[PDB]
Amino acid sequence: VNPCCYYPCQHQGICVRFGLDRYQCDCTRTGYSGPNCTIPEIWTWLRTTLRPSPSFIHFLLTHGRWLWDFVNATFIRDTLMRLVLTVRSNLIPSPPTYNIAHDYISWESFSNVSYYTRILPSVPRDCPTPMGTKGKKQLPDAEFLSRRFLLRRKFIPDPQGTNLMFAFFAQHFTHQFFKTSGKMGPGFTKALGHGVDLGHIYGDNLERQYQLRLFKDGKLKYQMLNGEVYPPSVEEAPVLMHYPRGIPPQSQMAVGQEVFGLLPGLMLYATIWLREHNRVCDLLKAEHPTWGDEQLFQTARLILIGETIKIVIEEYVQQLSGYFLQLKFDPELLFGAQFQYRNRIAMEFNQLYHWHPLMPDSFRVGPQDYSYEQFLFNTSMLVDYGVEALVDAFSRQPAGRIGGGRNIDHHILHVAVDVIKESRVLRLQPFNEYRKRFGMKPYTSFQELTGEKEMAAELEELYGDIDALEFYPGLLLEKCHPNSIFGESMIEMGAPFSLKGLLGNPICSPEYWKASTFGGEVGFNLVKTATLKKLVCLNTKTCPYVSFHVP
Amino acid sequence: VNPCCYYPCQHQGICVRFGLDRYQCDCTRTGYSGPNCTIPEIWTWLRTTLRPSPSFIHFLLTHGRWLWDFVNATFIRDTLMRLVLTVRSNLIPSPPTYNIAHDYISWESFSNVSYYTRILPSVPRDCPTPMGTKGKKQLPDAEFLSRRFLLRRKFIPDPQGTNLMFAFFAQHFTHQFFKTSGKMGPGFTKALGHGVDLGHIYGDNLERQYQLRLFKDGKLKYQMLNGEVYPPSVEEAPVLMHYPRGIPPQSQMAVGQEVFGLLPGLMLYATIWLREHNRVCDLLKAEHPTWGDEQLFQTARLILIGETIKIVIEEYVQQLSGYFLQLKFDPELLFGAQFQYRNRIAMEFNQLYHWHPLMPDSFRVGPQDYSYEQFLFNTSMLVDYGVEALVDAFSRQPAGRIGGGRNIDHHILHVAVDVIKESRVLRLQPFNEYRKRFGMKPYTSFQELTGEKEMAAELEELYGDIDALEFYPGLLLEKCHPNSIFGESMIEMGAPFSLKGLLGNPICSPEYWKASTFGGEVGFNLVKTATLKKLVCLNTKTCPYVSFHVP
Ligand code: HEM
Ligand code: HEM
Ligand SMILES: *[C@@H]1O[C@H](CO)[C@@H](O[C@@H]2O[C@H](CO)[C@@H](O)[C@H](O)[C@H]2NC(C)=O)[C@H](O)[C@H]1NC(C)=O
Ligand SMILES: *[C@@H]1O[C@H](CO)[C@@H](O[C@@H]2O[C@H](CO)[C@@H](O)[C@H](O)[C@H]2NC(C)=O)[C@H](O)[C@H]1NC(C)=O
Ligand SMILES: COc1ccc2c(c1)c(CC(=O)O)c(C)n2C(=O)c1ccc(I)cc1
Ligand SMILES: COc1ccc2c(c1)c(CC(=O)O)c(C)n2C(=O)c1ccc(I)cc1
Ligand SMILES: *[C@@H]1O[C@H](CO)[C@@H](O)[C@H](O)[C@H]1NC(C)=O
Ligand SMILES: *[C@@H]1O[C@H](CO)[C@@H](O)[C@H](O)[C@H]1NC(C)=O
Ligand SMILES: *[C@@H]1O[C@H](CO)[C@@H](O)[C@H](O)[C@H]1NC(C)=O
Ligand SMILES: *[C@@H]1O[C@H](CO)[C@@H](O)[C@H](O)[C@H]1NC(C)=O
Repeated sequence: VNPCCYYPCQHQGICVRFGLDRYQCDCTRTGYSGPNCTIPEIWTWLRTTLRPSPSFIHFLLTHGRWLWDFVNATFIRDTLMRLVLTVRSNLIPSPPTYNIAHDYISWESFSNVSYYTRILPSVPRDCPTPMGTKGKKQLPDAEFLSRRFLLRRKFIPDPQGTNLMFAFFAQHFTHQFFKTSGKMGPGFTKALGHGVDLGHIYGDNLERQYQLRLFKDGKLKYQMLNGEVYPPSVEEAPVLMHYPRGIPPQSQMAVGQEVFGLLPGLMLYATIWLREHNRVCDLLKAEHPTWGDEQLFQTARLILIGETIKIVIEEYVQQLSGYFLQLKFDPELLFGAQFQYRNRIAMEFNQLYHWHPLMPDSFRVGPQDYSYEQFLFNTSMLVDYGVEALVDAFSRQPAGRIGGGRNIDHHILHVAVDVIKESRVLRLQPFNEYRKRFGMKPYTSFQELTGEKEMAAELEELYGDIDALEFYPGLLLEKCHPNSIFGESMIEMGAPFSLKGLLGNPICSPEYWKASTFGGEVGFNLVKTATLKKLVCLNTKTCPYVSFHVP
Repeated sequence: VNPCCYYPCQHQGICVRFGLDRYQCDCTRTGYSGPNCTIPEIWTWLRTTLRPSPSFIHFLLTHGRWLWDFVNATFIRDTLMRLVLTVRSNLIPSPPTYNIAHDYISWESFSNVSYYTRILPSVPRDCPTPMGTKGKKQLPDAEFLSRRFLLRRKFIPDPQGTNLMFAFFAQHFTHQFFKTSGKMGPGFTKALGHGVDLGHIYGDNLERQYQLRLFKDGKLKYQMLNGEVYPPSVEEAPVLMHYPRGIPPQSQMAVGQEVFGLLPGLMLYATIWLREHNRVCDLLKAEHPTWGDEQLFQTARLILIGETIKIVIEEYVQQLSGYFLQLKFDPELLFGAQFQYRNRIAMEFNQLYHWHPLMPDSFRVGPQDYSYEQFLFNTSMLVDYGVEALVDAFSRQPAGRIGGGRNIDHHILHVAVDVIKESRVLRLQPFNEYRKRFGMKPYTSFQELTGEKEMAAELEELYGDIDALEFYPGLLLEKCHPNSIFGESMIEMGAPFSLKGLLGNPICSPEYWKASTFGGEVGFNLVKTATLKKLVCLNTKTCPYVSFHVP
């Protein structure tokens, strides 16, 4: 049997096969020696024997508001943050390593950008069981597993206060770097860019950007409806969109992310940003009468990438974590560090981010309470209500807890079924292995993963071994932190991929982080002071309650 | 007039335009302050007031063989080298900055890999003269300039001892990262990869690699002629090659770099590497009976990339420089440094590397002395003579000096004409500006550039200003160092682009520099001990005189 199915090599050592029955662990620079990379170095030993749990820490960061307030005002706000940045990032390899096709380093992996990368190689196709050595030869029926432990029975709202404004924000932002090529199969992405390139606004390819562009003042095309600015129609900007058969071009808004037409929340955010891009164009032209379309356009896009990275980090993250520590977005905290301004979307990351439980049972817009069947392909709700109305609405309605179990609405429960299935095609390693990869202790029993006995008992008879518990289910069934949106793993696997992905954008490099990159101090400050409220309000007649937190 | 035409901003500060008549220099992190980035910081001041000339240094490195021998044996061989690596590289920006289309940072520049990048933005299209502010409104006729100062009158052999083996090596290796898209125009490359990806062996695209591949044991296809291994025929591997009309497929060797069929030297090296790739496949399979085609193939290619980087660095560079200091290729000297494992071929670099003077007057193969007209599209010379014969020949025949003037053979003198012309389309800045970019003092007169009065006097009446002397001519007409192949600028602009380009390959990163990346200690050592002699000799029945130095 393939010795590597035993996952012999610890601490990131690489299991290389040799001969017909041998294997060797490459423990290069792992901090351990030995046949399985298990004997630590004196420093490695200390470093770990002194690492307080991710649990201990999540305690502190969510406690002592008073003590934090002070720290937040001291220089220490930078110091911590930096540490977080450096440390968190180390967990993610760069340049990237494996892909659906190669469980080894290779020029093709490194250069063929159509593949999502992956942190751990697949479960060798020649192992006894689907997960390697443990568990049953057959895995739990995805469908069943989904109805038993993920089907929302009673809506559990998120204790942190997260609202649909955040939910839709997350949905929008993620679909600019998560864009699986249905034509190529799982493992393949259409979002070459692998990051915050804002391609969900400008298009994932030149042709499409040129379609969406006004080619005047750096402006993005658009249309006026009710005296308000909205994305142009597919008639004006003949771009490919995914609207159900039967809807005319003149009723479809062209936007960049073909999929965005199937949900007002999505098309709401697409409108705020289009508005914002054209707004910045004006600020620029005023300053640089000499510039042309391209430069106004290119510089506009760099300012928005910056805005996005800031909001995404100081308001979007902040809310999620729940910490008292003022996460500061400052590309300079990294200038002294050894960091690689490069990123590549990992398949693990596309999964761990599939937070469908967030969606509510119905969508309340004032006295009006719309059903999924009334929300889903509603070409009229946005123009009808207008930005402000929806922004206030989503900002007020709570979104559901993400971790815990049985909280995904039946309407989209199929998506979770597909995710589990894809996981298997991708041949992802077991949850417990990823635990270790991200520096955590693997679970010893189902009752420790879930904080109880009922589900644990059944997961046990389904999986057989805790060491056979799959990635996604493991992520959504594990116990939440105190009054959290989710638990450990999400966070300990989530932030890494999720910070490296941001700080690793080229604009955060010393080479690009210059006022001139943004057209001068004005563009630069736009970036430096971006804010959710400013983003909405500087682009709306009135300024509604706008937050990632429910009032 | 465009204020930026005056190249106002010093020390890499960025000239941003404002209003109709203003401009601002972005001196961010330049080490200088002031409206033009001219007032240094106390440290910057010291650092430069104490920098011994590139001339002073090139003296030392080429002198004191005895003192060097010791240093070479001390730990200092690493220490220096490191310094060279770090320092040299800093001169080159990463992530990349401008391109033919954008004289500003931009997402498109950063992501559209079809463009060659450039270190200095173009000469604004709205400047008084072609070079900005100085010189004449009309530039010297390329053709004339070429016949007057570059046309080889009497063959000047290179004083360093360089032979055609080196010449062809340079030619081969460069055409894997220099591959201008004739269909797209100047500024565009077909070599996405921008570096040592060995695509001149495997193809610049998947389709073509699959054509060249045996799909057995990781082997590359091939054919036996005279009991010897040679690249397959276009009949066997239906791949696109550039052979003159009238030559049948059965007489064309398919190789990866379409252009390689027009010169035995080129097809000589293509044969040595194909041989080498298949040789390593065997070493691998033996070790890993369990592996398949892909993995043998992928791992083979990583070993060759490594071999190439080593030879290219310890034998190929060493020869050029002329230094006594043992350049050591060790990716680890950089593990402590802040380095970006990323590269992008600059247009300046495609020019500065256009060393056509190297080619001799005739090609001597034993008693036989072939003319260009007998060498150029000679489909039979390689199979006729075989690897060894040619390798001995080229290793024995000296190549001509590269710097100095009037040493390019008439047969290919057109190429220099085109280079000067392309330079102008690309709107490259003046030679003197690049001097400064790469930390050198700009020339004050033509007589200082050339080491004399005759050519200097005429270049002067042609250009008008030394500050209008173009890049390429400036590079090939400047005075050579003592008994050197070329001079300062070549070297002070050459090594940077040329080292960053190597150490910046992903395999040199801590992430990939592991024995497992190469299939174990065996592949790893193959890399670690690669050598020109081993490369040829382990792939030939007999081992001829093989060197980059003439006997
Ligand atoms: C109205 C509620 C929502 C609906 C209709 C929905 C539906 C879907 C569907 C159909 C898939 C594709 C997989 C498949 O079923 O074949 C998907 C993928 C995705 N969704 Fe949603 N989703 C919702 C909200 C969100 C939210 C709030 C997030 C959280 C950011 C999110 C994250 C994801 C991710 C990461 C993917 C993968 C993207 C890719 O594979 O390219 N979705 N969603
Ligand atoms: C038998 C002698 C040689 C011939 C026939 C030759 C010919 C050419 C020609 C035709 C061009 C293209 C530009 C044009 O004319 O439109 C070219 C480009 C090039 N050659 Fe050679 N060359 C020779 C040797 C070499 C050598 C020894 C080097 C040095 C490495 C070299 C370096 C270059 C470079 C850098 C380019 C640009 C590649 C690109 O634009 O893609 N060539 N050569
Ligand atoms: C990136 O990798 C994918 C997968 O190898 C390549 O796509 C396949 O390429 C081969 C040869 O062109 C085809 O036979 C397959 O049908 C292709 N598609 C799929 C979905 O496998 C793709 O060509 C590579 N892209 C680049 C730019 O190298
Ligand atoms: C990279 O940039 C080049 C130049 O912009 C793009 O090529 C041009 O693209 C437009 C739109 O497709 C065409 O009208 C031109 O004819 C294209 N060719 C040339 C030579 O200009 C190219 O499409 C870009 N590539 C990517 C992958 O973005
Ligand atoms: C201050 O830097 C950051 C930046 C982002 C961070 C965090 C810290 C933390 C916690 C921490 O690292 O402190 C989480 C929760 N983050 C996320 O945005 C996240 C990403 C993906 C997923 I799935 C879940 C969460
Ligand atoms: C030890 O690291 C290196 C590596 C490469 C080096 C050098 C040093 C030097 C000199 C130096 O930097 O010491 C030159 C001459 N190099 C070149 O290969 C070169 C590249 C392009 C061109 I055009 C001309 C020369
Ligand atoms: C290495 O791991 C394998 C598989 O778990 C195990 O059988 C072997 O005993 C281990 N060797 C050591 C020294 O831990
Ligand atoms: C779309 O939303 C509007 C509210 O703006 C509602 O009146 C309309 O009925 C919805 N359309 C569908 C098909 O549910
Ligand atoms: C800046 O450079 C411009 C153009 O060379 C020059 O006219 C001006 O005097 C300079 N200003 C200073 C303070 O050097
Ligand atoms: C090709 O080279 C051979 C020497 O191997 C020579 O005899 C032959 O004439 C050459 N062909 C041409 C067309 O010059």
